[PDB]
Amino acid sequence: GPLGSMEDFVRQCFNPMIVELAEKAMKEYGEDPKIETNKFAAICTHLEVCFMYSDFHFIDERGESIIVESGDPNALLKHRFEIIEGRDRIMAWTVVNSICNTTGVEKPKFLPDLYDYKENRFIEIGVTRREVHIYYLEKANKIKSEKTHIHIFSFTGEEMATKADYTLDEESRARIKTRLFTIRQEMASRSLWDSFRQSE
Ligand SMILES: O=c1[nH]c2cc(-c3ccc(F)cc3)ccc2cc1O
Ligand SMILES: [Mn+2]
Ligand SMILES: [Mn+2]
Repeated sequence: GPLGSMEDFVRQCFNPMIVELAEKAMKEYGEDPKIETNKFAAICTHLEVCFMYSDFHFIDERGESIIVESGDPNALLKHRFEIIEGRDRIMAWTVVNSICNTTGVEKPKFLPDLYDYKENRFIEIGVTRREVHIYYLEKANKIKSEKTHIHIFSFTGEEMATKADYTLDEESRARIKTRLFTIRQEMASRSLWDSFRQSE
């Protein structure tokens, strides 16, 4: 039917915290969310995936990996992931250096998205409107010598991850995929999707 505004969609369908972090990210790099609107939506989408990836995952009081969906994360539990994406450059490198100097893991060349304290590795999260294998390769090309694990989601439910190691259980990955499908369906109802797919 009528064509919506991608700005309206972003502000309506993403949490304000996410929108704000994305606006700040874009300003930091000199890009205007009112102009690069498809990019704004992609940035919000990727941030949300990063948050959803780490949601509910802890390392227990005996120090192994568990899921707690209660809003009461009893205080002896360690969050399983450190989130790097969404931080400004200075803070992001501060966090990365701290992890590296601590855990002994090697320092990445570019900022990754997450650190996994269970698997003891950085993770790069991809979100793509294209074939996952193509985007996997591109990401890998920048990471090169790689201790950094890559995990790619598409909007159609396909995934590709380093060494066929998917890190998370099926239910967690299913939440992310359901959210991506919902984003695509909603863009489509506002006639925003075609343009957004093509602009990656
Ligand atoms: O980890 C990722 N980070 C990204 C960051 C951007 C980005 C591009 C321009 C900006 F002004 C701000 C952010 C665009 C795309 C990505 C894709 C990623 O996987
Ligand atoms: Mn990133
Ligand atoms: Mn990423």
